Amino acid sequence: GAPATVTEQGEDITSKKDRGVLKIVKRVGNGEETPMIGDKVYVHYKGKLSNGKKFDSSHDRNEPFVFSLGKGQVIKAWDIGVATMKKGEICHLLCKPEYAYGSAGSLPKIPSNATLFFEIELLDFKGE
Ligand SMILES: C=CC[C@H](C(=O)N1CCCC[C@H]1C(=O)O[C@H](CCc1ccc(OC)c(OC)c1)c1cccc(OCC(=O)O)c1)c1cc(OC)c(OC)c(OC)c1
Ligand code: NA
Repeated sequence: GAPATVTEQGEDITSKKDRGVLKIVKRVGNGEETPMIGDKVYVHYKGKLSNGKKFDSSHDRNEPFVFSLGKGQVIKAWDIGVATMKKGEICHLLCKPEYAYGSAGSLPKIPSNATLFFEIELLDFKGE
């Protein structure tokens, strides 16, 4: 399925090249610009534990998910991965625990050492 495809074909967008954040573009966006640290980003997404459990549809097409990029308002994998997106782009993002909740997890929802998968659509972004 989609997580396996990102394992096999995904691009490693980590600084360390440790495969901790793997990406596939599923729909190409518009233009060339991608958001800078401090930009406000507006997203629709859905995600899960990579093994299918704990599905999150809270922002799948209803109210946008909003945060300021590169400020640690989200897990590291998102500050890294949403930064690479164009407006209108949809990507698949596979996130190892060191870029997500680590060995701590976020119990009971996220277990210790969990890999996460997201389908993310960047709707817009704007300067601070
Ligand atoms: C299948 C994945 C679960 C998903 C998740 O991991 N997400 C949500 C979508 C963005 C990526 C990731 C996330 O970053 O979630 C945070 C959790 C809180 C948080 C933020 C920063 C952290 O480190 C810098 C961190 O370490 C523990 C914990 C999140 C959830 C909801 C919103 C949010 O930001 C936008 C906002 O506050 O509106 C951010 C999620 C979704 C949640 O609510 C929809 C969560 O709150 C109950 C949640 O808590 C752990 C986790
Ligand atoms: Na806002």
